[PDB]
Amino acid sequence: VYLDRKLLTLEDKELGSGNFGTVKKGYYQMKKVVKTVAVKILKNEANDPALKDELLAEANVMQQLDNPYIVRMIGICEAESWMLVMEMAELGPLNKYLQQNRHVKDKNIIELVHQVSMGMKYLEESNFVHRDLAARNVLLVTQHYAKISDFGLSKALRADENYYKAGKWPVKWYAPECINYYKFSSKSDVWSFGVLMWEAFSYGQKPYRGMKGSEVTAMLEKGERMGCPAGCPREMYDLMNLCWTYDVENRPGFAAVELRLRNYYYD
Ligand SMILES: CCN(c1nc(Nc2ccc3c(c2)S(=O)(=O)NC3)ncc1Cl)c1cccc2[nH]ncc12
Repeated sequence: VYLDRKLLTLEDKELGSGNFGTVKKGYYQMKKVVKTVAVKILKNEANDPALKDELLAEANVMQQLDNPYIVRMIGICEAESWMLVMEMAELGPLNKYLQQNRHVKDKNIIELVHQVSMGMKYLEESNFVHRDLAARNVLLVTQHYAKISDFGLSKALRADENYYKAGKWPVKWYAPECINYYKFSSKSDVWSFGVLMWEAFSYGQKPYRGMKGSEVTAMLEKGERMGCPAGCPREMYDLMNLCWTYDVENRPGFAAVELRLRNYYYD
């Protein structure tokens, strides 16, 4: 059952845009309470069957997910255009936020990255691969509550496989097996989580700055890794390097990553 357009009220201003169209803030009337939403709306009244299918694929993934650290889907609305209606994370992308708020304490960053690791542990348990895990796709509900978003490239793994075999190619967040063998697993998301961690402790600065993708691949194959960000605890940089374990077999999964962040945050 789809959403009722009559119960959706949108703001005029668009929060963001892309090839797909626009993202606007709106409100959806639930059984009694009104709920603030972020709405992804397709361009040219959903003319392109590619964009249409991709929006429907994303919603299919969101329907199966239920976790406090993953954005919830309210539903799909077929109206003047096709619309994907999500809970609103009011403060927006983690990278943009930290770029605007460089006073945020290391302890607050660990908190947020831990929350991300909890959501990813859930996703790994559920056998989904995110495939675009990065600071720009982490949204803040409050300065102390992060949620994972943008499941546009995500894949539900088959019951008999541990990986998915593959336009958009975010090479700077991709593990060596993704680039060399096109294999995407939860261990690959673990590598991306390492880069996300670096981004967060770098206050939303871009990774591997000034480097082309080919240059990053070459750097990593030499055993070189990005350095420790200014003021980042060594324990957290060490975890980053563990996430960037070249050999996927020996790289930690999210259970081990979340456990390390948990123990550092509380102890
Ligand atoms: C990031 C946009 N986004 C969400 N945006 C927000 N809030 C938000 C707040 C501030 C700003 C933005 C978004 S922005 O980056 O467009 N401009 C500043 N909350 C939840 C979702 Cl899920 C989405 C809404 C609906 C479907 C979606 N698929 N992938 C992402 C996404």
